[PDB]
Amino acid sequence: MSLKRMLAEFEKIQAILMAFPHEFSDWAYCIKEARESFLNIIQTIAKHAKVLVCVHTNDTIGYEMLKNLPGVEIAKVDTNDTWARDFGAISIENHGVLECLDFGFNGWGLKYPSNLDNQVNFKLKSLGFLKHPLKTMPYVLEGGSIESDGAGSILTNTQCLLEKNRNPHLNQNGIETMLKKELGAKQVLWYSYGYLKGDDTDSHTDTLARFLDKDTIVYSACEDKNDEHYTALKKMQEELKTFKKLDKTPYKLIPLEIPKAIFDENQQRLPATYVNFLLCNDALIVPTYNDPKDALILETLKQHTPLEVIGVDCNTLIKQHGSLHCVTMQLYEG
Amino acid sequence: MSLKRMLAEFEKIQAILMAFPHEFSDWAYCIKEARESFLNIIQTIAKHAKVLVCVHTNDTIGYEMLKNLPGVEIAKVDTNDTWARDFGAISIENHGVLECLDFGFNGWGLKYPSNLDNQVNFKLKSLGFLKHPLKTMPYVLEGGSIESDGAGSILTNTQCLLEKNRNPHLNQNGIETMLKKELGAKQVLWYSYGYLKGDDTDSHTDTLARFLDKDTIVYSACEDKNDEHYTALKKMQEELKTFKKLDKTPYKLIPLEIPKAIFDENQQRLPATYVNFLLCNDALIVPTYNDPKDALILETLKQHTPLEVIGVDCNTLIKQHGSLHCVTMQLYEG
Repeated sequence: MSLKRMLAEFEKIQAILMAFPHEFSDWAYCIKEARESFLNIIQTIAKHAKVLVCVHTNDTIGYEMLKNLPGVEIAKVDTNDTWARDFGAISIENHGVLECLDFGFNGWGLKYPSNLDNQVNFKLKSLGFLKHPLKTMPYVLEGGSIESDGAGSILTNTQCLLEKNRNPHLNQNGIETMLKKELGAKQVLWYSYGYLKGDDTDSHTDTLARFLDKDTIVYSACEDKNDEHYTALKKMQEELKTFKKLDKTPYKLIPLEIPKAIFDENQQRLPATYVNFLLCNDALIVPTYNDPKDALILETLKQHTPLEVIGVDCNTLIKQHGSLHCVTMQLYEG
Repeated sequence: MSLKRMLAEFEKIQAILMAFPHEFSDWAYCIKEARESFLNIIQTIAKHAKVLVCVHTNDTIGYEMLKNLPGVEIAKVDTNDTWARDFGAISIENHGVLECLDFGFNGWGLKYPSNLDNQVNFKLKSLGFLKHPLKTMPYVLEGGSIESDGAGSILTNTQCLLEKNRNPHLNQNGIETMLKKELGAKQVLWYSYGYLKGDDTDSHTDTLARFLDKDTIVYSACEDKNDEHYTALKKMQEELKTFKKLDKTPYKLIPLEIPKAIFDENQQRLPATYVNFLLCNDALIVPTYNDPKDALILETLKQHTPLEVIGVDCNTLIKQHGSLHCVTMQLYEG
């Protein structure tokens, strides 16, 4: 209960927590396509970190697909959806001791059912998959709505944290206080602008602005003044420029232009973003959308990291309004 | 913050909060039937207490139906469903001053979306419909899962309150402590048995055991040893017999046999119960299910209350796994 820190995603990762898609959710419409895509993502991540996949107790087809995958372990646990990033435990370092925090997940502001997602951490712990202390938190918080630099700086936005169906009894100050007490944040970087059409997580920061490293901040941008995102993303860029590290020096900002508009069978725009990447040990796995800009995005990133930049198609994922990072949650071992 | 009490349902009621059914929910399948039934229920309650109905902002058909109903006021507020009993504010008396508590409603353990339901109290307050202080509570609690006798005794069960998706960070003692601090309960009556097939509120007490008055407790029973409820309801009856008022004397128990099994188009059994009644000033409005037992239930109740016993058909309501009481929430004025 004194001097704790939230491990950064770019630190040494033991395994990546995921949840395989099943017929008992929204993936039922294209479950076949869902399985293939996830299988591809899983095999790619497995080459850089162990993978712990939650497979629904009545998901035989899925279990047989992951049963013999190298560097993949299966945990039989039911889920509502595959967004492990938002219901997965948050890992902190309490006085040097590793500790997992089981914050409440209520479906992005009670918009979707989450009776199973919210219990995943508990089940994984009782099943022995989490070899660390699991403390239950009396606050609603998604792992994708916050960003840690691993040194006291927590990046987040008001669009999500101040949403009425999260922690309504608290004010911005009350929420910032819990972030400092529960995550050990010494500085909370707040910004209120920026959004992604088709997204209903209330603008998770992991799709808008994130830490590439201790001194660098990556964010979504748009130059097409004709796109509906231009104005909002520009204001956010201005807000990000006011941020300062704990040493009072400014952050290195790296913009990532959003791909060309993408739509589904119902002509609904999807929230594609290259910001929803995954720092996975020796490799930086970045989402691609079969868009002319993919190649540029990858190269742009190779010039700000010694890590191997690998792209993986996420066109199937965004169909459900979420990308790569939202489907994962890193775990450590100390 | 000292000496508070939760007003009983059998006390002087100013108005009954309800939410009209609309096409933007599960009622869309039989919205026409839903409207008729609700209209009937509303007109019946209006004859004993004012009614405040939440009408969806884009529910024109509904607004025109309630627009000129005597003793009915309309508040334009969106909702997910019509269960005002579970998302409606809980009224207490703080040192004599009336106060409304806006507890969190997360869809009965995150089983259903509740982004709109959870915000109803706040919207009604900002719109001026609630002329009392509205304090936001950091706990999840449904009004139908608890019962107040108006004198310090709070009746409830573990099936609901100890459910993992309610207040997981607390233990039974932690929950009982908040009940004593927030509701002013001096005694909490706990029971762990009893259930209703087809119900997914996790056995709300308002469908199993309730206070008919300060000294009386009404509960659901079953004599058909062939029914799946027999064993469970009998154990609950034994638990209820151990309860004692604050003066150490036992409670007067009144059993109400559940109607003959009822099913929907998909042959799914529905949670019908006569316990889901409504104490409405000078009248006791009781649910009926066009079952041979209705007549008996009404007469049985007339012999334990000077109030007028009126029955109202709830066959349409139970189709959505809930009865009369679940569709209401009384409000006071002090």
